[PDB]
Amino acid sequence: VNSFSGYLKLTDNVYIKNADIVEEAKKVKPTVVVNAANVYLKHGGGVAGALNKATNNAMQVESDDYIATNGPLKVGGSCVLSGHNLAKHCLHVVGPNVNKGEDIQLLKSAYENFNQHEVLLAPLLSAGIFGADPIHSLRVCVDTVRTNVYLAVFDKNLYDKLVSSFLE
Ligand SMILES: CC(C)[C@H](Nc1ncnc2[nH]c(-c3ccc4cncn4c3)cc12)c1ccc2c(c1)S(=O)(=O)CCC2
Repeated sequence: VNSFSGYLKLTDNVYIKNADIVEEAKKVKPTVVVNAANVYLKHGGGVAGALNKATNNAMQVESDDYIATNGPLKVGGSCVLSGHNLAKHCLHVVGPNVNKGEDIQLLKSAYENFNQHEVLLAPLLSAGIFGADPIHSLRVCVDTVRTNVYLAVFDKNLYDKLVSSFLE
């Protein structure tokens, strides 16, 4: 029902909250939840692991069937699959993993996938163990996405740093 609450409004279409994306998906039941995926859709850890565990592995089984028939995605690409019990759809988006030497310029392409959906619940792409500068990821989101994006960032110090940096 896209009933988001407790978000700071950064711009006319970008919102942010200190929260676990899985708990937000359970509360809101959004039309679209974004997964911070990798090209073979192996949802073992981080955000992807948390979303998969909350579907009791249904997301991993569906992703394996997709990969068997279609092969891996490309960095900057995306795939709409079922949202299972968390949302109507899950938009699996592959941002660059700069810790594994992938090109940071593809982060704009990764965020461009969001523009196909009027409203989305999403994590901060390529942050955490993917190694992108999270302040830069927030700026790319703000400059690229025109649809309504509700960012859930599950770390108080990072959330505070992002808000302070944006408001400078
Ligand atoms: C910067 C981080 C604070 C942020 N983390 C998160 N942001 C939003 N919701 C989250 N839930 C959990 C979580 C993790 C275990 C777990 C176990 N039971 C419940 N859980 C929930 C983590 C998480 C973040 C954002 C983007 C990326 C990553 C991490 S990554 O390291 O997975 C690589 C892909 C890109």
